[PDB]
Amino acid sequence: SGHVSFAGIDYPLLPLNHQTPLVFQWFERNPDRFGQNEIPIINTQKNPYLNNIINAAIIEKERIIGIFVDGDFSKGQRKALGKLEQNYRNIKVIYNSDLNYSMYDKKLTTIYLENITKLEAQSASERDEVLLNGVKKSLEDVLKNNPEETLISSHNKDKGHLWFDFYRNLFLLKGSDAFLEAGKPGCHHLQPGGGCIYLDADMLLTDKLGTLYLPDGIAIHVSRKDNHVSLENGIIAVNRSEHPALIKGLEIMHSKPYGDPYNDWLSKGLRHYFDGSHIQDYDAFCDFIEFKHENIIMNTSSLTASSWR
Ligand SMILES: CC(=O)N[C@H]1[C@@H](OP(=O)(O)OP(=O)(O)OC[C@H]2O[C@@H](n3ccc(=O)[nH]c3=O)[C@H](O)[C@@H]2O)O[C@H](CO)[C@@H](O)[C@@H]1O
Ligand SMILES: [Mn+2]
Ligand SMILES: [Mn+2]
Repeated sequence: SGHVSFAGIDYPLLPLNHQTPLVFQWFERNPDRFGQNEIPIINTQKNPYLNNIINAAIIEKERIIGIFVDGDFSKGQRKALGKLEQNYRNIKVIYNSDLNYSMYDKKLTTIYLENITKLEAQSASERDEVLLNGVKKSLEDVLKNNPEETLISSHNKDKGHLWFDFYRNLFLLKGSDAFLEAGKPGCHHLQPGGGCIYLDADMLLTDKLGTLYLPDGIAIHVSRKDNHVSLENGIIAVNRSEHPALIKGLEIMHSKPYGDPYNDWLSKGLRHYFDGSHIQDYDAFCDFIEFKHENIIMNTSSLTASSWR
């Protein structure tokens, strides 16, 4: 087929051709745990993530493979990453410090003040007074510690998995263009305003992916463990920059206090985008949105060990 229907609307199954880059991510909170000439990406027996990435680059020879990294890497470590790119010409190491996300950002005071106003406009007998008090306390904390804290500055390395989860969604907003904005060479055959296929480093390719067809050009991982189905992070495929489903999620992150990249940006953003009146089941949405591929063994860490839990 060439279209699918969901919540009463028809959506074309849009192509992500074999150009569309794959993107892995490695945000490293403690790069001093690697040798100062070692590639600072986990590569243990239980988490063989650099090998998995290399193995994907070998399989997907004709396609760019981005590694989206962050952390306080040594010069020697950056040179080891440069050497990886020499050894596998399709790998492009993108430093999160080389991208500008200011167009997506918002001050935490602003979010808190907007939520306080809205709550105080509601009657005392109507409103969520516990929330109102929680938000006023978050505001006090920010004003005391760092008044200029923003959504983005707040999702830093000190926040565990929130650091990489938040920045992953930001990178997906940029899409293919992030390769160009970070000054990566040999990325000029990427489509301008193009998309990418984000994969967790334990999503093992066993053979080429080829051309993908996704509804409205978007799809996400679903777990089926079991008998059980949920949206999951860990595969995010888009055919274009600023996918409106992801923009919708960002609007939720800008209006909610305590917005979560998984629960709010990704899950509610997508579901509110494709099924805003909530007329169809969640399991049906999972089926509609599911990234399916027979040449990926998905989430292999859950059969071994989590790299951060
Ligand atoms: C549910 C699922 O199928 N995958 C998610 C799961 O990972 P899970 O719990 O499955 O953990 P994994 O070991 O697969 O690591 C997932 C990914 O997180 C990133 N990573 C991990 C550790 C680290 O120090 N630095 C780093 O950047 C990497 O991109 C890695 O690929 O929870 C993570 C944290 O909410 C999400 O990010 C993953 O998308
Ligand atoms: Mn089903
Ligand atoms: Mn995993």
